[PDB]
Amino acid sequence: AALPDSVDWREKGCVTEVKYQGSCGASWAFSAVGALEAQLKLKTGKLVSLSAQNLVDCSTEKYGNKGCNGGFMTTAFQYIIDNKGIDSDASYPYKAMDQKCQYDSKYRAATCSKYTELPYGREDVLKEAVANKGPVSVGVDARHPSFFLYRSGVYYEPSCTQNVNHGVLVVGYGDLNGKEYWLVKNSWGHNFGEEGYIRMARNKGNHCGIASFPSYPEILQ
Ligand SMILES: O=C(CO)N1CCc2c(c(-c3ccc(Cl)c(C#Cc4ccc(Cl)cc4)c3)nn2CCCN2CCOCC2)C1
Repeated sequence: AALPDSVDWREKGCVTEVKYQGSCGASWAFSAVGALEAQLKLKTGKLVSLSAQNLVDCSTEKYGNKGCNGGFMTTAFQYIIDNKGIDSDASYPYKAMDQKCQYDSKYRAATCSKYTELPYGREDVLKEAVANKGPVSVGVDARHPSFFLYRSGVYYEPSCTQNVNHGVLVVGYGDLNGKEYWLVKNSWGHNFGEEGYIRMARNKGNHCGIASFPSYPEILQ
């Protein structure tokens, strides 16, 4: 045991406000910028919301992504590398639909040097990345009423699978009343769960596929 028993990156002012994706399946775009927003804060001291809409409109078919019909955080990061930047959310706000690409380099608020993917199903490796690097973009299996209806406590769904279909951000981990959890930031607004967060069962056999496809970006000096 060489890691903290608990982490929460919100407490270092590294997490932006919970967003609301609505009826556009842009959880992957929110997951991606969430993670890159923390690296930018660590780097620059400034906490700035980055443009998930930029990803939806611009990180498209060349990156295997389909906008509001889904995509991946790893290739969202590759776009941001290839494009040599991403706009701030305030210059390029979220509309919850597919649009023409309107990136403007004058409004670039972050960059990406590289990203790292973690091995599938490894909750000890995920825990290390979150303690030592920052918030980690993950997929979860969110296709269950109990997920949609989640209010509080440590989520555990018996019929949850490791096949992921929903992009979220791991911003911490800990133990609440006997139950180890990952602290997860969703993009369903503030009225979902614990002011927009869900604590999901940890060290429970890759529960809901939380450790199936982690990745995190880096901004180097
Ligand atoms: O789960 C498995 C196998 O166990 N999956 C099959 C294999 C897989 C899944 C996810 C993955 C990771 C994270 C997220 Cl977030 C998602 C998603 C999503 C999503 C879908 C629809 C909408 Cl509307 C929104 C989000 C998928 N990543 N991968 C790895 C494949 C990555 N690649 C290879 C390179 O080009 C892009 C696709 C899913």
